[PDB]
Amino acid sequence: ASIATKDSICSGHGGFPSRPPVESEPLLKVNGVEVLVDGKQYAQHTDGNSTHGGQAISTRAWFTVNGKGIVCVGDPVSCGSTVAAGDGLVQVS
Repeated sequence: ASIATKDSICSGHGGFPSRPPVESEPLLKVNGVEVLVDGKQYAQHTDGNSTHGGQAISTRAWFTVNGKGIVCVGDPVSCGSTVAAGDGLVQVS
């Protein structure tokens, strides 16, 4: 799974459009883009009826930096969306 960074836009869900994440970890930088970790929030999006946020949920909890699980491409979000893209430099399996 490709590593998801701070600029990795989301895939969106339902009537709520896509959005980028706003938080990251400075301790690890890949190609100058800091890494995305658990507990970090996506921007808000709305379907015109209600506003949804989003929190990443890692599926590779074995590998942690700063003691928190690392999020990659394909992991669902607390708002129902999913990771859409990642950097091909690093792959985790």
